[PDB]
Amino acid sequence: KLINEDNLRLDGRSFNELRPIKIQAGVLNRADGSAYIEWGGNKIMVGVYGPKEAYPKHSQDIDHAIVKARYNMAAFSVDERKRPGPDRRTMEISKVISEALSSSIMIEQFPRAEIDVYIEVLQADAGTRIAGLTAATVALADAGVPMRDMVVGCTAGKVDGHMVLDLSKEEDNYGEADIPIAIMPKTGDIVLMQMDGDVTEDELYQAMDMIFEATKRISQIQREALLNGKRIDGRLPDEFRELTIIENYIPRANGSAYVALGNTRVVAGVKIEAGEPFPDTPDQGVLTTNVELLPIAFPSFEAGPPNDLAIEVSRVVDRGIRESKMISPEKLVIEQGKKVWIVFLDINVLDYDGNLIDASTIAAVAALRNAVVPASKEGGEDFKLPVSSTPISVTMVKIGDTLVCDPSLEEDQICGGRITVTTTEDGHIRAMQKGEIGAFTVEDVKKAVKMSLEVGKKLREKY
Repeated sequence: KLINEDNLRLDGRSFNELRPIKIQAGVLNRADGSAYIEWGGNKIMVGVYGPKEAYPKHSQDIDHAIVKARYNMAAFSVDERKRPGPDRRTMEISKVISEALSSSIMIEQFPRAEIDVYIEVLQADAGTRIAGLTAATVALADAGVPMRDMVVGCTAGKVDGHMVLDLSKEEDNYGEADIPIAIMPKTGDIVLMQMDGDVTEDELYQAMDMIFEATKRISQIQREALLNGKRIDGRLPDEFRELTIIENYIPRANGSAYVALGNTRVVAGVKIEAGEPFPDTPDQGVLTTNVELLPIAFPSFEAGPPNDLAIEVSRVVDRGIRESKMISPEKLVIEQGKKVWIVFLDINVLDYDGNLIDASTIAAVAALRNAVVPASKEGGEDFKLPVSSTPISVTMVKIGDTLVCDPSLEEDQICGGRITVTTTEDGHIRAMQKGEIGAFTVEDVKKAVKMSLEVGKKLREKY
């Protein structure tokens, strides 16, 4: 019925209680280093190769080594058989774990080198990315790769009003929030952080403290496993660039919006069509998001162009729309369990001048407000698509000692490390995403949360 009954969880744990965690180094013969980890229902093998010369020589870098973490899921690792090979989700995980490890590995010691980290999840519970990352640290040590700290992390979240630790798959699927965080323990700087769902500033700060406390026991399992006042433009730090929104830019779609954010220009388009719902969720419609980093937008684009970035943007934008519950996907049922409304949100980037995530969010929100779902084709009165909230994403980076928001492209590259905080008009936080190589202090993340709430308020009323 409920996930907690006696203040006791469906598997019997207290609120801040870890699942069983085991770690086992050296298990593999070929890998320079390796680690096997069991974390609740998670079984993950990690192998480490390198450092070695970078292949292909295209990707090579003369300053430092490149950390190529690859996250792969066995076909038999999830509920239903899944086709082998990467998908959008495993590439984003591979990117976000690569970036984290790039902060702890001493990449500068190995110019032109590559360090391969292979994360093979054999059976997945929830929190696989953090278990993989926690075991990668042990694998890298098992291989003798030099590091300046040992990355470790944990999840937390909200389940039936309670903040809990190390969520299960069911708590992830049906709970109110999920918050993966990895840190460098010596300093406590955050090298991985994401957040899905619905949470208050106070709840987010509590979940963080629970995670930070949890890593003390987890860092120990790792060790014993081895023992065996203005910007360059006029803008102030809280100031966005000029915006121009043009709704119904593509009248032949169901909804759309052209957005310019400074010199960053995207147009979002919404195509709503009848389709078959999920066999899991039969009384909910579908929202699928995609953001195209068109070669037209940047000179370097079609070098790389990177898809990693385009996939990351698409997920962070989708996450904000989804977790804000903007769409109200229950009102989009045509024939319960046979026909629902598929809401395609496609965003084409035509000009890139920084802050693609926020510009895309603004476009998405605006385009979803020309709602006009065509109900007249499957019966009907054409009705406006229910809009229940206004999620604003705010993206933030650190220039020197001062946090700014809406970075230009110039600011976007000067400092490694960005953080996106999406909020709704109730002052709840719905999604977060730490990006790029670089760490943030807890204070930075706290200032980020406050700044994003403040400037999102201003944003929402002005547009």
